Amino acid sequence: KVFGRCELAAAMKRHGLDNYRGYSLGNWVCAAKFESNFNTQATNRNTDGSTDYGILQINSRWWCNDGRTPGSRNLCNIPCSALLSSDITASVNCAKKIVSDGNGMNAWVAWRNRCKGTDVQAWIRGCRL
Ligand SMILES: [Cl-]
Ligand SMILES: [Cl-]
Ligand SMILES: [Cl-]
Ligand SMILES: [Cl-]
Ligand SMILES: [Cl-]
Ligand SMILES: [Cl-]
Ligand SMILES: [Cl-]
Ligand code: NA
Repeated sequence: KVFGRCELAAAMKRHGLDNYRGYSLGNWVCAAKFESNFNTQATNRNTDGSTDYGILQINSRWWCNDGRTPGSRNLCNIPCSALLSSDITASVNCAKKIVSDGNGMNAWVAWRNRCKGTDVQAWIRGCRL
């Protein structure tokens, strides 16, 4: 599924991400825009053989099982395919574990490089929330 901007902001708020670990909703929308262009089916292969999955490009090295990332963990206890659903629940529940891990949203390199310190409230401007 390709979300609209406000549609995704609403879905993320309904699943309890707004101000999760202190990160306002626009931070999560901005991260989704630059990780996936709001496409739940986005995948990207890394040089190390791990793969990033879904709207927040969650990596198989630590967070999900894809059966092709040797020596990896599955800390969200999900198949990586769950992260490609039209239903963002699994992506949201896993992102909550990642952002609690110690480095906050710096875990998302696109958020650090493209969202951090910017006017992220722009990403939810106009939305009925
Ligand atoms: Cl947009
Ligand atoms: Cl915001
Ligand atoms: Cl594996
Ligand atoms: Cl594990
Ligand atoms: Cl699995
Ligand atoms: Cl959803
Ligand atoms: Cl933090
Ligand atoms: Na894994």
